Parts: sequence; C-alpha cells; structure tokens
Amino acid sequence: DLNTEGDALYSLRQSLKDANNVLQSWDPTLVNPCTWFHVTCNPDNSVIRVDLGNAQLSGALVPQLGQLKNLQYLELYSNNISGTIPNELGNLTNLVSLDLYLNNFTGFIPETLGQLYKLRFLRLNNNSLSGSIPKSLTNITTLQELALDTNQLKSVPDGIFDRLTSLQKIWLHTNPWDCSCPRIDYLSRWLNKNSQKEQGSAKCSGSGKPVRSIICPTS
Ligand SMILES: *[C@@H]1O[C@H](CO)[C@@H](O)[C@H](O)[C@H]1NC(C)=O
Repeated sequence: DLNTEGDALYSLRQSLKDANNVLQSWDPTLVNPCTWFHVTCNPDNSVIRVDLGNAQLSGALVPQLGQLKNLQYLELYSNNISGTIPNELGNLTNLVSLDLYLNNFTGFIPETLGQLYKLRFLRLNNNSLSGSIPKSLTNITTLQELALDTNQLKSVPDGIFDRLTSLQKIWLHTNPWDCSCPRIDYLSRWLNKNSQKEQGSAKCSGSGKPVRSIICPTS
C-alpha cells in the first residue's frame, strides 16, 4: 500500500543530488516515511516536518512536494538547490516555518505563498530571486519573521506590510531596490516607521543610500 507522502517525498530525492547519500534512508516501499532520517511524523504517522539543512544537496525542487498537507516545518536551507520555488508550496496549509535560504533559487517569489495562513516564518534570503514581493503576502497575518535579504529584489507593492500585524523582524538588505519616486515611497516610509522591525540596512540601488532615508516629493 503506497504511502503518497513517501511517494511525494521520493519525487524530491529523484531530482536532487547527494553525493553525501543523505537521502539513502528514504525508502518509499516502507509503509510510512516516519522512519526516514531527516523526517519527523506526528502520532498519526503523517509528515509534519523535514530537516534537510546543510546536506550539500544540488538540483531543483519538485511540484509533488506540495502533497504533504500536514507539513509544518520545511527546512531546505544551506544547499546548492537551484531553479524556481514551486507554486505547489502554496498547498502546504499547515506550513509554519519555510526556510529556503542559502541556495541558488532564481525566478519570482510564488504568489501562491500568500495561501499559507499559518506561516509564521519565511526565510528566502541569500538567493538569486528577482525583484518584487507577491501582493498575496499581505494575506499572511501570522507572519512574524520575514527574511528576503541578499537577493535581486527591486520593488514592493504598496500597502503589503499593512495587514501583517504580527511582523517582528524583517530583512530587506542587500537588494537592488528601486529608489525612484514615487515607487519607493511606501517602502521608504514603512522602513522608517517600522525601523525597529528591520534587521540590517536596505540600501538603494547605485546611490547606496538606505531606503528609509528617501523622502519622495509630491509636486
Ligand atoms: C493539495 O493537497 C491536497 C492534499 O494534500 C491534495 O488533495 C490536492 O490535490 C493538492 N492540490 C494541488 C494543486 O497540489
């Protein structure tokens, strides 16, 4: 009897590279993945988390990874993983902490990420992700720590941080932010009002000025 969490998780092993044989213990033929290393299950024998951090893993993620609904913590951080973040990660409803940081990830940040309403922690940082933030992120009210730092990020949608009332720490620094007015108006004002929330200094592109220091004129 196939597990379907194990099948979903094995689809990841097929597309990744170790080379440390980290995933050697992932056997889909077992009744459940709960006995796998780097995998933890609840008393109901479903996968609530995956810690692959620092496994020296290369390759790309897979859309089948969204098949784990009870997945709470996904730690993929500190690897060589490339490609784009799958939209199917928006199908993890019970996802609390999503850590993709310190990887090669390219492309846009998925808009379906705004479908995680239990997500309290999002770290996409130290990646190649290209500039914008999904407007749907405002739908995460439980967001506390958001780290986007060290990426290709450029702009931000107006009023996106307004519905995040639980936001504590945020990392926007080391990004090619567009400080031209009146695009940078919201972010500059938000980073100044919320400056206790920001960790590090977000610098404007080519000027080197902090985003918060920018004051946009009307007319
Ligand atoms: C989302 O997950 C549920 C259960 O985990 C599954 O039944 C459904 O097909 C998934 N949908 C997509 C689009 O992945």
